[PDB]
Amino acid sequence: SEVRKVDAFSSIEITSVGTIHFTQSDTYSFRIEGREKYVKNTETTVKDGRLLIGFKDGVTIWISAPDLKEVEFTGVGEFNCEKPLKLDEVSFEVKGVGEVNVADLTCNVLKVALRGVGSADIHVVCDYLSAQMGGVGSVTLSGSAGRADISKGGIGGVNTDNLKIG
Repeated sequence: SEVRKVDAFSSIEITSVGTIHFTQSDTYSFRIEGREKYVKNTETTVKDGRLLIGFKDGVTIWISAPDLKEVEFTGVGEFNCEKPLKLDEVSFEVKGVGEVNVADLTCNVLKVALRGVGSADIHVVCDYLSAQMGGVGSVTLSGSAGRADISKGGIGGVNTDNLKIG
């Protein structure tokens, strides 16, 4: 289990392979675990408040930050947040092969785009919710949304059976 010093970030982009566990906290923190050859080949950089996780040339990553605006899952793996999350506007994009699991989100605006292969399973209380599943997989939404704009152009399904409108 390696700890890395990282600059303040409010967005996360992962282009390599790995499981991310996110915790909302006033303290920024980055911890990585796995085989030494994969941990040493995992590059982390913060540019203009965006945390970039990629290859230098499967790890488990624990991240904490007070705010989260964008999650761009360009690579392969999972993005998990099981603890309560209170945000303003947050967007989740699965372009690669990914899985987004958010157990307890409160926000103004939620944006979800499953462009690649995978799934998004989110429990949310929000004012506006936007979801699109153009790829191959499924989006499962539960909780409540004041307004919801949902489309499913791809292969799979969008499940909103337990999502309250209003």
